[PDB]
Amino acid sequence: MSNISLIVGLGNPGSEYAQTRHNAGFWFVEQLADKYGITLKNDPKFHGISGRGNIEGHDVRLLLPMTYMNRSGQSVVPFSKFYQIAPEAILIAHDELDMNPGVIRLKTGGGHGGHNGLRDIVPHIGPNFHRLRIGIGHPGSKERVSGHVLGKAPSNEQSLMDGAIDHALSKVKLLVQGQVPQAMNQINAYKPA
Amino acid sequence: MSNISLIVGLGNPGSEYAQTRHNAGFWFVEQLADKYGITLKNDPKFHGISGRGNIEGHDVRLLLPMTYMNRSGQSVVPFSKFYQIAPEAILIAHDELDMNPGVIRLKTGGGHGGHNGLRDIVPHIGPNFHRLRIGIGHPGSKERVSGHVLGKAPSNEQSLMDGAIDHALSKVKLLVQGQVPQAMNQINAYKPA
Repeated sequence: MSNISLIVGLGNPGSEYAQTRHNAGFWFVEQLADKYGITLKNDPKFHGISGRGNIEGHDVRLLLPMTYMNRSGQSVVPFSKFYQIAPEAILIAHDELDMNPGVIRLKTGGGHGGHNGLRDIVPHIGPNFHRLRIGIGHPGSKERVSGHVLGKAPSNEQSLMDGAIDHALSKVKLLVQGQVPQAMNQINAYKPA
Repeated sequence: MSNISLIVGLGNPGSEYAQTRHNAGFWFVEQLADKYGITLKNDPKFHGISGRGNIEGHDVRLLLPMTYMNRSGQSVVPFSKFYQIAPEAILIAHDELDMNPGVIRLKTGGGHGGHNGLRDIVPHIGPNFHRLRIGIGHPGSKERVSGHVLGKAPSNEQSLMDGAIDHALSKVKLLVQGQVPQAMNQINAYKPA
């Protein structure tokens, strides 16, 4: 329904990618799973890692595609179809070039904005899912983007992103209770202390 | 039996990885394919891009896994099984952290040496295939490895690697004509300085 029932984290599998900026979505959903004591388990049928449990009085599914970023739809699409989860009840957390470290915003609908993980999802389920856009900064040219997203942020930038993620984690109650405009106001207002 | 009939290049799919050090094996096989006018085509059955043609009077197959590096066995294994090509007839080109840019060596057997592409192949076909080890240099600590292999080499290092690949290319006649010891002597003698 209006309630967010499925929270997806985008990123790449394996310890060599775990700390890279392109894994911002993974950071959010891994931290959310442990905050609520939801176990993320290997889910090879849906080419991901997935979990289910109570978040703030609602039964919520958590998914990390293990397809690699540009093939995320190979996990998200059959998973959401098998469980008959409408896009409107999906939140996809991802790295956002177009926002700085320590900026974080909740968006509903629109396109992929050149994000190759969203590019593999929008065609299949349509655009009407929610996104948690975790700012990672833009390095200032197209050519520098790959090294940036596949790079580890320096600690001052990582702390800015970690603070924005912590803030967003504290608003998931509004999202799973279906209070999306209140979640949007409260997430988007975030500024580093 | 001693003739190389299958040449594999290891690497990651997509333009964002094409110039990264981890794609050294792709560089070698792409350059080999165009040297001999061998078209590399989509081969979804074997989760790769593949070609076939005449190299120096021999029918040789070329394979670029499109699995991502750590899943290269998902292509190499079923491909080698389907064409019934034994390990001793396989040459796998890959990036080598433990050799400097401009160093290039042909090796027969042994293990993966922590290369996560070889790690996904050795368990299934065993160790008795040949390897073209393309030096890419070592960034000097385990934590720096991922940024190094998923990074684009500076022009000076790229020139060294390119000259080594060019030299290896000059020796493929010996490999496909079943003169492996001669190819190993002549490849491993390459001096980038």
